[PDB]
Amino acid sequence: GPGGSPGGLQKRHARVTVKYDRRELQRRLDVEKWIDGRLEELYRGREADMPDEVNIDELLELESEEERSRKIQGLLKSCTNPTENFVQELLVKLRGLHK
Repeated sequence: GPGGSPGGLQKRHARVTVKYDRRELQRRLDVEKWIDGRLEELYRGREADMPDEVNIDELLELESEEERSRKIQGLLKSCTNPTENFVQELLVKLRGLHK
């Protein structure tokens, strides 16, 4: 399809965020906070901070859901610099809706 694969954002966002649609209370304010700050100092115009999608253990609730951060870490370590803050700020921002 000419425009059936892509949707709202053209896969050109911070990292595996893709706007985790979960709640519109106070989780979106945090998104713009660390998503733009890091991108401003990571890839202001390199289109590399964006991998492709996101981990699944965050919802699978497997016995070792903690692997969700380690997976996205190396998955982005090739592009986004190694920073537990970015990995944690994401999985922690959705600590009220997702796990």
